[PDB]
Amino acid sequence: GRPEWIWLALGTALMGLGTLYFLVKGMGVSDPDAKKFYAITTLVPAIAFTMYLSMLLGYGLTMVPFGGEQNPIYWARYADWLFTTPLLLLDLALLVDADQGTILALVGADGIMIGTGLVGALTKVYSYRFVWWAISTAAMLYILYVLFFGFTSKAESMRPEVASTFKVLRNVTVVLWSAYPVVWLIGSEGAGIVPLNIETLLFMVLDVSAKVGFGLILLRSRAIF
Amino acid sequence: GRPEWIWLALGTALMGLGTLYFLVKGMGVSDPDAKKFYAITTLVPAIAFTMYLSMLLGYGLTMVPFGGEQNPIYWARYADWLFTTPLLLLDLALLVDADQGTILALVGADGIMIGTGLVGALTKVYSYRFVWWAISTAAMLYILYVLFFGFTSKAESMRPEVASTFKVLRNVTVVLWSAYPVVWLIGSEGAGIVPLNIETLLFMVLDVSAKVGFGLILLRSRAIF
Amino acid sequence: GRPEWIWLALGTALMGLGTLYFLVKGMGVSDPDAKKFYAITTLVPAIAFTMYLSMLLGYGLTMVPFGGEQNPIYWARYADWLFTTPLLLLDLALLVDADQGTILALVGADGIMIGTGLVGALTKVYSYRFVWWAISTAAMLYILYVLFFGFTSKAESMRPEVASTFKVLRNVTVVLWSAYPVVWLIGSEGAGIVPLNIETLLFMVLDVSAKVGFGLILLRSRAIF
Ligand SMILES: *C\C=C(C)/C=C/C=C(C)/C=C/C1=C(C)CCCC1(C)C
Ligand SMILES: *C\C=C(C)/C=C/C=C(C)/C=C/C1=C(C)CCCC1(C)C
Ligand SMILES: *C\C=C(C)/C=C/C=C(C)/C=C/C1=C(C)CCCC1(C)C
Repeated sequence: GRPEWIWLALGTALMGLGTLYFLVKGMGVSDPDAKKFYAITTLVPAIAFTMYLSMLLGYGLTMVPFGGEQNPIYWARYADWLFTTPLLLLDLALLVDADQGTILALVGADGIMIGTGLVGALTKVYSYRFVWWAISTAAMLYILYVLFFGFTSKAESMRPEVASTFKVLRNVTVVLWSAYPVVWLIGSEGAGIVPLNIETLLFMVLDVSAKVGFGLILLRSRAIF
Repeated sequence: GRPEWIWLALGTALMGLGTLYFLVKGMGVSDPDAKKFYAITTLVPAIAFTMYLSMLLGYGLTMVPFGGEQNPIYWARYADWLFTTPLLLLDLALLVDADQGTILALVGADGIMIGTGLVGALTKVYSYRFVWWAISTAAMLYILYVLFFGFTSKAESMRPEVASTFKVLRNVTVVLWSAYPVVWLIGSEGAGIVPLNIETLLFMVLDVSAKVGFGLILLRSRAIF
Repeated sequence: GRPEWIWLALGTALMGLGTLYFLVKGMGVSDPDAKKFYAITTLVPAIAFTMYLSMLLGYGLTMVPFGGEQNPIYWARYADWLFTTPLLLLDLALLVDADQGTILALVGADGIMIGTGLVGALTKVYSYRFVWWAISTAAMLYILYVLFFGFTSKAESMRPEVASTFKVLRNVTVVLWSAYPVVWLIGSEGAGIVPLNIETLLFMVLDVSAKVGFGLILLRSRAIF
């Protein structure tokens, strides 16, 4: 890895600045609900920072042999999404006021979506790498389903400021989230159609949007109170 | 690994079907307690599926050198039991209505039972592999103890449908769970007395029973409401 | 690793005895709050035991090449602190009666402090190992901050036996905790100024104090009721 260094260093900067902003922002917050939202939201980019730094400094990169090649796989991406997506799922669940049962379904389904997708990236048998991608995406579909059809109805029985803020975020996650299994598939980890430099650029845009952008939408609203 | 492939492929099928059944089953459930039970219970085999698939497709298998040999160790078994046994512990705890303190003891003890048992499997010094087995089983004994003597009394102060369903499950876990440290010890991971093909068959029967069977007993009862 | 074996074997003994004491001690406890305190507190050394044993028996030791050398890094230390420090953070939070938001901040910050510090230990580029140490310590400072200025005020609105016991423990963690990034820096994992034998002795004293000592202070008080 070298050409994409710029993308990784750029993602390390943004996530870093993204954490600083939220920390400084939530400093004056007294409301225990809002205070929880800033807690969950600030932690997402903080983790993303460390994981992006590990990729830039070289750590988060590995080499997996599939096909007639040793392929550079950035695993820190999976280590990032493992703790990051569940927290993003909690923001949405606190907002909408979800059941302890549905949250456990989602966190349980999310862990499977990431780990299973990680197994795909490390799989040395090219073909197989696609089975796990299939299992990983099936689980994402299940998540975006209850997040769209379950949470929405759940947000409707709440204050309009909350109801709407959720609508924005709902669309934002459904659209962003479903980009990963598409970027992955065409990127170097799957059916190579796009080079690593681009794949890395693409994931960099989704990560910043999903982690920092989502945070802005949410934290800068009154829906968190 | 090859001869046992049939056992792994059979366990991948059952766990897979086991997840589909519970998902489709709990679909009509409205009760937030039952809905939590289906949440916890459905997730157990789902994880088991992925872990069993990883073993079949080759991933979940490693080679550990102990003795005058490089020994095939299926680690995905430990990765499975790590998230699976705590969830099974939560089903029993929700049912019986346990204290947040005892649950933390059990989950804390369970994590130690699996990780410690994993350390045993990966230990390159043959002798040592038995110390960890001893520490892993001591922790299982501690778990089956409060699960038998602590939870039972706890179930007694509840509706008889719940009290009884717990009794069934209680026996089912105490008996099933204590089979693992026995199968392990005689299997290839320990004092080789049984071949890998059998060890794998045995764990396959315990896993299906513990994950799917237990689920059936529980989900098909009214005790979950 | 060999000369320090005595330190590791001594830490394995103490942690082991430390677990036995608390188990036997909390056996008569009926109070659900105290029962939670013994639950959280007993589990800290139990984990520490297994991790210290893994280091003695050889498992928890790795070799990382940085500089003109292959350096012996005991990673089981990080695997220990990963589950151990969050639990110690929960003791303090239950005692003081903290918000679910602040606890998530602390556990989230703590995980980053350990993992980030682990990345440092495994980093093959000598220089970099210091960036992660910096990120790991920044996160510890953030933790000792709210643990000192946030929790204290929180303890003040409680029974004096609790208020005071917290004061003792507060100082004990702030002082002990800030010794690790200092021992690390001068030890073999960082700017080698002290040999492994000493580094290991030092961490052995902090671990016993933080895990067992802290437990004694806390469990032998009435503040846990
Ligand atoms: C960092 C924030 C978010 C929302 C990241 C989400 C990541 C995913 C939803 C990943 C999805 C994947 C799928 C569906 C299948 C292939 C493997 C992936 C992990 C890339
Ligand atoms: C998947 C469901 C269950 C109930 C699996 C449980 C697994 C165990 C109880 C494992 C026990 C072990 C012991 C006691 C000691 C050796 C190592 C094992 C992990 C096999
Ligand atoms: C086992 C109990 C405690 C309190 C252990 C705590 C460990 C730390 C606070 C570690 C701190 C580190 C820092 C701050 C930076 C370098 C890496 C360390 C993990 C050693």
